[PDB]
Amino acid sequence: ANTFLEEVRKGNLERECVEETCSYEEAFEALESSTATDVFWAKYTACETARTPRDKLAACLEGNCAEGLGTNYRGHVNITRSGIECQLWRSRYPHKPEINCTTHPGADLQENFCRNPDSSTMGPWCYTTDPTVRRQECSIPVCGQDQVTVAMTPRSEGSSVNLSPPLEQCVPDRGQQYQGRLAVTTHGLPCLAWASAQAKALSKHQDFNSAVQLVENFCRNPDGDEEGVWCYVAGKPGDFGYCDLNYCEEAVEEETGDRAIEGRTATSEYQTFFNPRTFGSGEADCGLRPLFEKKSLEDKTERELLESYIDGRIVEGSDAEIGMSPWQVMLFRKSPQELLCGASLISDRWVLTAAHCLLYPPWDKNFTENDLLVRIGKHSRTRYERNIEKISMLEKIYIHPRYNWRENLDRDIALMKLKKPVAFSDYIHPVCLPDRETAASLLQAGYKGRVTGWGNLKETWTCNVGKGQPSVLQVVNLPIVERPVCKDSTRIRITDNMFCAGYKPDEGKRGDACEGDSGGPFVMKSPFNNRWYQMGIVSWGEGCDRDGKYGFYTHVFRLKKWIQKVIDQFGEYLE
Ligand SMILES: *[C@@H]1O[C@H](CO)[C@@H](O[C@@H]2O[C@H](CO)[C@@H](O)[C@H](O)[C@@H]2O)[C@H](O)[C@H]1NC(C)=O
Ligand SMILES: *[C@@H]1O[C@H](CO)[C@@H](O)[C@H](O)[C@H]1NC(C)=O
Ligand SMILES: [Mg+2]
Ligand SMILES: [Mg+2]
Ligand SMILES: [Mg+2]
Ligand SMILES: [Mg+2]
Ligand SMILES: [Mg+2]
Ligand SMILES: [Mg+2]
Repeated sequence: ANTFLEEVRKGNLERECVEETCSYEEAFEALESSTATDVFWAKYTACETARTPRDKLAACLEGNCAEGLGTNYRGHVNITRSGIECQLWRSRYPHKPEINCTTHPGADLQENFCRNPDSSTMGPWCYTTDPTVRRQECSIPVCGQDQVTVAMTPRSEGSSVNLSPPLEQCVPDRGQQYQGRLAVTTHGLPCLAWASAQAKALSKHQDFNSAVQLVENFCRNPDGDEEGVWCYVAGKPGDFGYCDLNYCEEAVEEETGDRAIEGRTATSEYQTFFNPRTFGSGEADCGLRPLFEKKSLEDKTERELLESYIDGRIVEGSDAEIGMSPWQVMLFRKSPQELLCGASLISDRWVLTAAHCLLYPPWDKNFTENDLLVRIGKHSRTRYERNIEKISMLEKIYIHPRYNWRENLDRDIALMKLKKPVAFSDYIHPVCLPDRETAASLLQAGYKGRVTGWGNLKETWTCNVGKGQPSVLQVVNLPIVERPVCKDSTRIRITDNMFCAGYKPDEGKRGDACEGDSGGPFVMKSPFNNRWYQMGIVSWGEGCDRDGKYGFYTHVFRLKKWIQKVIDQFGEYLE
């Protein structure tokens, strides 16, 4: 095609095993090729149920139809039978495919269509972008005949005569101002009674600014938590539960209601709000790096932190600076070894990463407490540094109620505890804490964000050829992205418990709007008080897989009181 000699051969061949029959050695005569020989075979025997006529045959090997089943089919359709888009033929989000990128070159499993290189027990399928379902078949005509192999299902969103119909109007103040009768939660669980047998005798040393009455057995929020209401449950002695419900669009960026200059004069001012014996340390002393904040030493990228400094360019992966986040933490598997996820640090005894990292069945995984291990304050991922870095075990799997992997990583969050605690050092030092009221005032002004890692985020999700992971950590700053802007980027609907965070992107590239460690850190530094206030965990983003999208990481500002409760509960399973 397109020329003389590559064309020339075409004619000879339209006639050989098409209308007549042919062979290996017959093919190997007029062919003049070694490997190309088998480009044929895939589609040929795929169309086993038609040797003659060429008329009926026509569509099969052209590759826009299903003969019998459709191993001839290489055709191009974005979607599957129902509606929610197919997955690519290499990226592993949401469900991991069993067929990874190296295995089948026969079908040439690239792009995002529907394939069947392997003997399906129903028909030609592709993986979905919905988590509820792993794979499904798709709807193509017969080869040389008009007949869809499978039916469609549309699925839709209505209003005042399709749904039921409902229309509420929202709950203000994030759970305080509510009096309701509900007793159903996320998994499908109940409440327990506030003045019966187990909702008074342990309400012992806690902040009860009690305006609302103690009524019966519903979900409430009298403390003043900024998430919402919750009530109690029971099992292998453990958790309570936030009752799942629709809320307002009360964002933290610019709350409406009634270039600037620099300041410093202060060394620690904060709200001592947490219980240092069972909870322990990390509350006052945090985010004041041993090698930087304390000496008043900067790093290369503090000078540049403003939104309007040099009016927008793109930045590359930099071989990063030593010990400048001594709160960095790894994650691995027992027998055998395996690099799993990224994380983040706060105290001598408490820990964090993003909740995807274990309880996600599509990769077959109830890896309970003891499948696991950690290494801390590291640098050269290829090496071990023994002294500077250290080793401690992890405790138990504390489930956050609102985490929904089946849905769409909505509240991608949980908690754990260190087994043996750890000491404060040059190489070892935690990061600091902004509440809602801190978080809000911060983000109106023009400043930047930061994430780091060994490209473990960049690693885990796709195949990604050539670009081998950096054994040293990677660093680079990032800008803010407005809420008026971010929406129309993607047509799939968006949440206010996550955020857009990436550069102004380009056409022909994968991009670095997606870096660091998965479950890794989304950190910052205060000009108020010189502390290091974090504002997210490094979770998945469209930018990783989907070209020309943004670096995407999780919110933090709401749940001040979730763990305020937990810290007294830690001690109750002891001895
Ligand atoms: C399949 O998904 C494609 C992504 O590779 C989409 O391609 C884009 O489509 C827009 C128009 O909607 C173009 O302007 C843009 O240049 C790009 O090609 C596309 O929506 C979709 N294709 C089909 C056939 O549905
Ligand atoms: C994992 O399996 C164990 C026993 O096989 C079970 O008791 C436990 O409930 C599971 N994990 C979680 C978090 O439910
Ligand atoms: Mg012919
Ligand atoms: Mg011969
Ligand atoms: Mg021959
Ligand atoms: Mg011949
Ligand atoms: Mg011949
Ligand atoms: Mg020839």
